[PDB]
Amino acid sequence: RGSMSHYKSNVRDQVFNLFEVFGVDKVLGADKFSDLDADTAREMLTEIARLAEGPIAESFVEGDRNPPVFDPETHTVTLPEGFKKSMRALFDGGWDKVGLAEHLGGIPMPRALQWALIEHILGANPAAYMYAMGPGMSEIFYNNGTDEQKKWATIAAERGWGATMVLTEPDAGSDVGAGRTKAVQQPDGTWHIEGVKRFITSADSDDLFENIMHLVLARPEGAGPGTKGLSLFFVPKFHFDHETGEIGERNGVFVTNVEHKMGLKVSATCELSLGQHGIPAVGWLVGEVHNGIAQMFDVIEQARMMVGTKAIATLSTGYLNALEYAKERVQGADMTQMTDKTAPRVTITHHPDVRRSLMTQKAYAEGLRAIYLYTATFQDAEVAQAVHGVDGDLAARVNDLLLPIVKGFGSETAYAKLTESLQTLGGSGFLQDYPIEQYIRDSKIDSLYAGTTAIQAQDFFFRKIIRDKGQALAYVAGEIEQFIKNNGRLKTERELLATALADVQGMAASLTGYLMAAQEDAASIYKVGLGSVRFLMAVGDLLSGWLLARQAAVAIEKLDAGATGADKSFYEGKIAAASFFAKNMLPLLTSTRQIIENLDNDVMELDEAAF
Amino acid sequence: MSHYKSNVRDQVFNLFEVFGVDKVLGADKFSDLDADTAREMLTEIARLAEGPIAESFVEGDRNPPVFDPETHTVTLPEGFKKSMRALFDGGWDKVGLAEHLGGIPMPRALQWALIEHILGANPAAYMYAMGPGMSEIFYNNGTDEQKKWATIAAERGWGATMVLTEPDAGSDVGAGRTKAVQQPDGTWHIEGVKRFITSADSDDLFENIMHLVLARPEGAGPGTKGLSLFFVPKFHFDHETGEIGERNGVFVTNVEHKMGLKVSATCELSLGQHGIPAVGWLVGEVHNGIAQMFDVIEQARMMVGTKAIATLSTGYLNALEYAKERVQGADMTQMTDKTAPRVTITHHPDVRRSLMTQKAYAEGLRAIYLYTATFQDAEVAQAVHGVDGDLAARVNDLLLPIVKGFGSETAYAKLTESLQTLGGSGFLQDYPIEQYIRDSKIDSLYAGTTAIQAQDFFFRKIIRDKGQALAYVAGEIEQFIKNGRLKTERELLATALADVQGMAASLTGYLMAAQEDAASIYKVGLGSVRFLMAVGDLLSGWLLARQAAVAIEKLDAGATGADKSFYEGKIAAASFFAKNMLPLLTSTRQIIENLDNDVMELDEAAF
Ligand SMILES: CCCCCCCCCCCCCCCCCC(=O)SCCNC(=O)CCNC(=O)[C@H](O)C(C)(C)COP(=O)(O)OP(=O)(O)OC[C@H]1O[C@@H](n2cnc3c(N)ncnc32)[C@H](O)[C@@H]1OP(=O)(O)O
Ligand SMILES: CCCCCCCCCCCCCCCCCC(=O)SCCNC(=O)CCNC(=O)[C@H](O)C(C)(C)COP(=O)(O)OP(=O)(O)OC[C@H]1O[C@@H](n2cnc3c(N)ncnc32)[C@H](O)[C@@H]1OP(=O)(O)O
Ligand SMILES: Cc1cc2nc3c(=O)[nH]c(=O)nc-3n(C[C@H](O)[C@H](O)[C@H](O)COP(=O)(O)OP(=O)(O)OC[C@H]3O[C@@H](n4cnc5c(N)ncnc54)[C@H](O)[C@@H]3O)c2cc1C
Ligand SMILES: Cc1cc2nc3c(=O)[nH]c(=O)nc-3n(C[C@H](O)[C@H](O)[C@H](O)COP(=O)(O)OP(=O)(O)OC[C@H]3O[C@@H](n4cnc5c(N)ncnc54)[C@H](O)[C@@H]3O)c2cc1C
Ligand SMILES: [Mg+2]
Ligand SMILES: [Mg+2]
Repeated sequence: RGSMSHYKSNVRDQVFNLFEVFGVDKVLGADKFSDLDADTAREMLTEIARLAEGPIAESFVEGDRNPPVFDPETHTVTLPEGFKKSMRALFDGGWDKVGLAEHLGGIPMPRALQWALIEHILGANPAAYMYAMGPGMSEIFYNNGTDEQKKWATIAAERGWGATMVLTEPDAGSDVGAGRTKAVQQPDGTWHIEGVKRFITSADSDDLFENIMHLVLARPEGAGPGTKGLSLFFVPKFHFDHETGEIGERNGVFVTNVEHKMGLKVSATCELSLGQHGIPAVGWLVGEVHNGIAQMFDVIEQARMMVGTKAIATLSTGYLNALEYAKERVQGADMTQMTDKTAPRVTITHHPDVRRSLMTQKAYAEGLRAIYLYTATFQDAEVAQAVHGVDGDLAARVNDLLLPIVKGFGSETAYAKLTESLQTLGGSGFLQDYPIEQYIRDSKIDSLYAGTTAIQAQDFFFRKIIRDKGQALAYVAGEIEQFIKNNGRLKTERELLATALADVQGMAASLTGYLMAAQEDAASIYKVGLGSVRFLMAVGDLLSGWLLARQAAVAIEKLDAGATGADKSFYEGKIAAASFFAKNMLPLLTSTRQIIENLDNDVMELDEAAF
Repeated sequence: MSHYKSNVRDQVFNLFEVFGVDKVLGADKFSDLDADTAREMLTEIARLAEGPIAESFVEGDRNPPVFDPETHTVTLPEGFKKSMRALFDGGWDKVGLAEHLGGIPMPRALQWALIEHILGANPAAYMYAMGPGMSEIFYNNGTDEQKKWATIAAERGWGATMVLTEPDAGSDVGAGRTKAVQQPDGTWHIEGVKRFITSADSDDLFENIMHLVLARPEGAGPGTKGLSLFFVPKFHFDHETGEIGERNGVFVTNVEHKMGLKVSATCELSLGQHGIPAVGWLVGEVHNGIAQMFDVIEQARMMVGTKAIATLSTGYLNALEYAKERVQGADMTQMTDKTAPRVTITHHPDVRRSLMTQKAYAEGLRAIYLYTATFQDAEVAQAVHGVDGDLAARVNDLLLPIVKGFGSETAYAKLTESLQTLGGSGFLQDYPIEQYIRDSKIDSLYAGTTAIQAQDFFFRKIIRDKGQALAYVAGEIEQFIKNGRLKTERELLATALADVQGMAASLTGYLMAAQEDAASIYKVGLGSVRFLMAVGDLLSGWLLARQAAVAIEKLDAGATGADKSFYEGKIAAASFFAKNMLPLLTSTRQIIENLDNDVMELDEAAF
């Protein structure tokens, strides 16, 4: 049982952010984007949203109810037929090449538009996008490769090969540097990779593709320890003719298990055995240099952006499903007539707690969309210059700062607020007939893969703030302050934002203080760890509230100018969301600041036996 | 062993060292049950739960029940039926049952502690085993003749259902349209379709099922006050001997496909739609259906909250066991050194934060449902609290929506932390936490949604009650606060009590102001759930602080070994909860004080 047409898209909100808030249309028709105009970008969003609501979403239930089957003798996976049909619709429209470099066959576009297009695939059937990331990986291989490797990357992108990122081992998940997979140099300059990797997404994909590029982290014999000792290797499923791309003999890299998961069931998550079956796993050193963790983080950065966007896309369709249900479900009387047991029955959108729930879902779904689109505006130097006036170096540091927010805050928030979406359906929300319970199961992984929330929060504080000397964080804070410092119709929202900004500044000062104290009392560093996730989530709430308030300011201007009809309703909802978020979400940061200011190490000193 | 990890030590700590329930064991109703026998019963059912009950937890979810339209029956997986037989063969479906129906008299606090284990190990197993408890409720509401039937049903172990919901009547029970038509012989013919009925068929577990059905007699008035309650058995039977006779006209017509709790068959139930009457008997031969059914709803709400709490507890203990053995990363004090020794993940601050959050909420929630249960027996409430029967009943009624609403919501939320502790392995069906999450999502929905719990709590259990039960509990918190080692915790509790008092006053003002400005009432609705949750957090903090005060006493008296570790953990949990959970209530109070109707005035099309 399940909903075929489950996916409800929101192109209108995407276009509002892209063009009316962030002004991405400034760069369309100019420089890198000379051949792409605003009308064409809008048509592309409508087209992929239609394909996503149709053929891609059509197999969302099927992939979960009839999941992939592993044959351990052939080391291959069979995917359900309807899901492969969805994949073919993706390929036939070129949607595995969104934002691929022109020289690899893509259409040049700003990253903000690229991720808005991808949002639709991730909301309709996110595993379909994951299987379709091969050309994107080919582009990363190209950028990191030798001249000869760039030839192979060009073939792979043209032919649409699939791809995997192969880091994790049973003893090396968060601690990538603990990996033991080894690389043995051959006299001809190739390497033989030996080891067993775990949890590898898409490591086999039935007959979707002619080949799969495994990008594998391994430790050359005699290399040093930790991440710094790791190198990155191109390990193709099949050998091939490096001149023509013609597929050759099977390379020694074999799936040996497929996990049984809570959700994302149609994404084959695989134990991957390299050189264990009497056939060498030949690998080629990427770029013919030993620089593996740096190279692989080109991939990780994109995966983390995808995972946060996936969480956000899923909350959005969860909200729209809940809203559509609530508009039609009649239950109970209006609260003003509660005592009159003869009173007319009302649709549940008339109930305060349902409106509370729906506005909570709305404000977070729309605030998160704003966050990932804002982040993407720093991923092209030309867009960052045109829309923000920031140079390429600062833009890169701002993007790096925001990625743990997209991934960590996005994943955690989306899963939490889908609870409200399900609750809106009542008992029916617990049924597989409706898609919210699968959204919940499919999104639980988003706080775990591509680096757990705790790893995101440690990255955010230690690398993206401390190692950055606070430059990116100071830039964003300065933009929030400028908004606050400027019609008095958003006065209370600006005051609530000023309090939230000062709360987050207070948190940052407190955690920085603990870090400095650790120069003298090493254990003081634990308090940074204790507060790190709460700090990451606070910055996300602050950014959400600020971006919603910017959206409200645009909406006020459009209403003042004379918006009517569905436009008017849209703008009215932005004002209501920004106000609701400021009044109901932001004040909690004040208590969180005080909690962070009072952290102590009692919980660290407690005997493990006492838990 | 199995997936289910029990915590009899914490139950006994609460029952005996905190609340003093052993004070009533050996006296009056409980003349024949002593403290040692109570502890042995808890250990024994915990072992049953960890063993044969938990054994089919996975099987029930992976090989769920099948509806057969050829016979209008449901088939259950064989391994789950084996677990059910283990429950029946030890008499555990008679826990809390009246002595005249074959039970062992015991405090409700002990009853729910026993039930917690079955709810942790395989909650649908307890649901199918609720028949005797329902027979006792029928007994209590029945005529003298119906008491005879209820006695038979209890003795023979028949199953039971509570049959309220319809497609257009879930939260709004009073909108139900199922009809009851009186026959010349005084029976009734029940006609209608009910939805989402738990255990409406149960394969060959039982020889009969008692359906307790709400229906509206021809000519009755509208709403819940027009409803009556009917005894509608799956099979007719001899009212004297119990011998099973002809099939009655009450048939399951579908089984829902659910996120979790899959082995609980959740059925569309058709009454008098298959060409044979669904014969019902009016309960008590009086028309008083919603009041009668609330005897059942109260028990169901207590069960659902205890279920959620039981599940968080085994989630936590599974996560803890995993974390103690998982090696990953270096100690944070050696971050810079990429050669540092690897540590188990309990050494990482975020994992300790997560584990203490799970622990504090799991143990606070346990305290809350056991505290609640100490007001469910007049004799216990008198002995341990010094409160009379009338106030005990009102305090129990005040706390039930906390157990249900705050328990269900908190448990599901904090299981997120349990699963996170496992890392990527938590997303695997190899470990039980993802099933705990799926199975516990329903707890915020059936037996009344959280919103309905919060509206019950405020409108009925506070306003209609004139605040008497709420003032009693607040007075006990105040006394604890006013009473050295717990001075910081008492100060934080004082802030939280004042915060909850302010929320209650704001919401009351919004309600009373509705006399002159009708829309004012919407602000009560907007704040109701946050208020319910805030009270739950306050009660958690207070009860944890009371546990910490006992632990300090026991440590000063010379506790050693595993006792000492246990008491140290209680001190740590109370302190952590006071410092990291209670302060948020200050911001929630300010938010509630600032509620406005903008979100109610917004056009629906703007969402
Ligand atoms: C749009 C198209 C895109 C297409 C992409 C292609 C897709 C291919 C197919 C895959 C698609 C399927 C989707 C799968 C999604 C799930 C993916 C996974 O889980 S996969 C598994 C996911 N697994 C994880 O995500 C691992 C989670 N664990 C961590 O992230 C750890 O913190 C750790 C491993 C970094 C610690 O190791 P430790 O040694 O203490 O680390 P240190 O702090 O000392 O840094 C050392 C060096 O690392 C560097 N570098 C470090 N940080 C960053 C950064 N933020 N940022 C950048 N670079 C960073 C840096 O070089 C640094 O050197 P330096 O510049 O300082 O000199
Ligand atoms: C341990 C042994 C246990 C054995 C148990 C055996 C169980 C056998 C079956 C086993 C399977 C069942 C387990 C499965 C768990 C899920 C079961 C369900 O969902 S089932 C479906 C669960 N469905 C639900 O839970 C329905 C959710 N909906 C509600 O609760 C609504 O608020 C409503 C229907 C009450 C509103 O109707 P509205 O007419 O506006 O209400 P008003 O405010 O105007 O009150 C009218 C009358 O109702 C009365 N009464 C009311 N409240 C209480 C109370 N707290 N308290 C007491 N009584 C209460 C009261 O008589 C009052 O009259 P008065 O005293 O004032 O004169
Ligand atoms: C569905 C799925 C798909 C995946 N896809 C891929 C893939 O395609 N390629 C790939 O290489 N990997 C992939 N992974 C692996 C995934 O990235 C890891 O599961 C993740 O990094 C966590 O590692 P772990 O499971 O070993 O958990 P652990 O690292 O053992 O973490 C367990 C717990 O300890 C905490 N913890 C660990 N270290 C620290 C620390 N230093 N400080 C604080 N807390 C800490 C974690 O936050 C977590 O709560 C996938 C995993 C899943 C579940
Ligand atoms: C697994 C399962 C088993 C069940 N078992 C049984 C059983 O054995 N017997 C039985 O009789 N029923 C049973 N139920 C029915 C269950 O109690 C109802 O689903 C529940 O009461 C909610 O009703 P509903 O599904 O019609 O949701 P709705 O009442 O339609 O609620 C939808 C949404 O509106 C909100 N809402 C509704 N009215 C109000 C209001 N006045 N004010 C504010 N918000 C409001 C709800 O909170 C929810 O968010 C079961 C349900 C499930 C899911
Ligand atoms: Mg700027
Ligand atoms: Mg007392």
